[PDB]
Amino acid sequence: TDITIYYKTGWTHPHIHYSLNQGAWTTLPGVPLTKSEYEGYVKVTIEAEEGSQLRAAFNNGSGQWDNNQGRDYDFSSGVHTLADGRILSGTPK
Ligand SMILES: OC[C@H]1O[C@H](O[C@H]2[C@H](O)[C@@H](O)[C@@H](O[C@H]3[C@H](O)[C@@H](O)[C@@H](O[C@H]4[C@H](O)[C@@H](O)[C@@H](O[C@H]5[C@H](O)[C@@H](O)[C@@H](O)O[C@@H]5CO)O[C@@H]4CO)O[C@@H]3CO)O[C@@H]2CO)[C@H](O)[C@@H](O)[C@@H]1O
Repeated sequence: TDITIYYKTGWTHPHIHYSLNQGAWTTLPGVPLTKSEYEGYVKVTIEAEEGSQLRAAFNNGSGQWDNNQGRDYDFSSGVHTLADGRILSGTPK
């Protein structure tokens, strides 16, 4: 149901800035990701109803962005890890 994301990064104030099910975009720079139980990863869990989808781009809280070469990243309900351009399900590998 909720969208949970693990994101690999060295940035110290990483943010995910997203639009949930095609609605309003978050206010910039977005929602900050918290330090995770996995070396080099941060995590956020975005609350969402069944069958939800978000569009996201990630940033350092300041304008260095990771936006999947301008296309942004898509996520569905469930857990995912974004590592170096690539989404995989579940928690970090
Ligand atoms: O509101 C209309 C708009 O909404 C959605 O945009 C969202 C983006 O898809 C999402 O990535 C995020 O955008 C970030 C972006 O990732 C980050 O790189 C930075 O953007 C830079 C551009 O990369 C840069 O090229 C330049 O942008 C120019 C753009 O090239 C030109 O084509 C024209 O559109 O003017 C743009 C800006 O005036 O500068 C910006 C920095 O100013 O920052 C972006 C966030 O500020 O967030 C967007 C929502 O905030 C839609 O998906 C998008 O297609 C729609 O047009």
